[PDB]
Amino acid sequence: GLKAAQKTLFPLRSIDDVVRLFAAELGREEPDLVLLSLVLGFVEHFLAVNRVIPTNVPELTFQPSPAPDPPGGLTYFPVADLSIIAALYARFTAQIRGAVDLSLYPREGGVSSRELVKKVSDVIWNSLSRSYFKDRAHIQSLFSFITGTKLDSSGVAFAVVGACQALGLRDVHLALSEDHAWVVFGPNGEQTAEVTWHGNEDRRGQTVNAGVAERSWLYLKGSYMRCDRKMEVAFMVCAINPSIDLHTDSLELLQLQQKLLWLLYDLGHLERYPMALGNLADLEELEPTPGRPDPLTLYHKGIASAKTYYRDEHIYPYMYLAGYHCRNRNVREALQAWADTATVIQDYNYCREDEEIYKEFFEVANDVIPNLLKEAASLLESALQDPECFAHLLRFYDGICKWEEGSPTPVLHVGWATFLVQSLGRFEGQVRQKVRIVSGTVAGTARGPGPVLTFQSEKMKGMKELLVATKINSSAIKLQLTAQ
Ligand SMILES: CCN(C(=O)c1cc(F)ccc1Oc1nncnc1N1CCC2(C1)CN([C@H](CCCN(C)CCOC)C(C)C)C2)C(C)C
Ligand code: NA
Repeated sequence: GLKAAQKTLFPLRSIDDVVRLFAAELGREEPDLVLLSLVLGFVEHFLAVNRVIPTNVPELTFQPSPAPDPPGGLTYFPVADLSIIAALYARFTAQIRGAVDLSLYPREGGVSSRELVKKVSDVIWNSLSRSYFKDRAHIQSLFSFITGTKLDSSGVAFAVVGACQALGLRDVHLALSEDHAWVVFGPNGEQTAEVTWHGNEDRRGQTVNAGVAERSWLYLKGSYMRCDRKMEVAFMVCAINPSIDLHTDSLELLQLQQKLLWLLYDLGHLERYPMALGNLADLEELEPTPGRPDPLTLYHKGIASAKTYYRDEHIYPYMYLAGYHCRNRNVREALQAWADTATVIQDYNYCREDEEIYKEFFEVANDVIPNLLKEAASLLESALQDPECFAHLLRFYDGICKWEEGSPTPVLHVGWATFLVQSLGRFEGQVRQKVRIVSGTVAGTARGPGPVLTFQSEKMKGMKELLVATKINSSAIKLQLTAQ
């Protein structure tokens, strides 16, 4: 049951028609997330999941339009009928409102009870069909939910907040960290309740307090994102996955996203959203929008956003930057940024379901850095002659030992140790000996009338003068890395 203001915006014959729809909804008081998420789901289906166009199907129709050179020729965008999307929309509303009874739960001064929210979660929980033995992609949107009843972990949380909007509940909102989503609610908006899975132990109906308390990356020591309705649109925008298969991405779904991120950027709703500022910078690198800022400019906004709004406890802000440096073959600035990545992670404790960030750290230490160094060593006969890199490298390994400290699980093992020695070896003994490790002479500075380094970790302190030697001790370091 949409408004006539919404209905006249259709049909969506192009990306610009979608971008237009999204702009109009942002200007309204409560943006219709259900509508918007369906539109993203619809278009993505044809643009990525099932590109083949049917024969004897009057319901659907496509719009020809020139494609850019070198490719040239035309491209056929799926025209969103109002008749199609109106039906889908009304099924969801009828499903949710048919499933629940709002007049039972007396929201005394608009107070949605924890009782009430657990029901809405359970309505989404009982109707879904989970892809267990396969990792299905493109199962994020309410299109996927209404059509196939398949949703990824994060999409379940989003689906609840959709239903909460479908029942007029303004106070229920999507919470998320860098790799997990739940719901945030209350009068002052400080309740937490799990509404999904992660990878595992099924725990819905609980607060996220124990997660915060144990200093795990998945919950960010409390410094996670609380979304207003406008930020929830930026999430569904970010959830667009253009990949047809492993190595190919759809150009239309790129442009669609890249355009839609800029719109939000202008309206100001990427201000408290670091990961979105990185994704737009990643897109700018691939295809730079004409008359717009640079990736670096956009990456540094995401860093400051995390520093100001999120207590400088986010990790990906720095990794976004180092990757750009890495793909540009600027070896000094990349390690520097990976050392800054270590600065944040040192003050965590590695718990079991912080799986995703380990994988990223592992790849830097054991694939990307040695790749860059193998390039650098071949390029030499320089960043290897430049002693500033080795100070950054040691501080990157420093934070991972410190990360590991205070955990129930070990981080480092023999597999890691090989590449440390390989990377250590890439710098000459003349270069590495110049670095000075000190405790500190005097604290502070005052207004009156070689390069320094400092380890926080026990392990790097344990091998202080082993790292600085003339000839490398490959056997001894491997052992001293691992400990109880
Ligand atoms: C990406 C899907 N997604 C989640 O995985 C997710 C789901 C949740 F529940 C919570 C958070 C979540 O993470 C993100 N939340 N908001 C925005 N983006 C998220 N992504 C997570 C992975 C991501 C962004 C990309 N990662 C970076 C790599 C970028 C590499 N690029 C593409 C290369 C460019 O080369 C030209 C970092 C490793 C640096 C961070 C959300 C959007 C539904
Ligand atoms: Na630690």
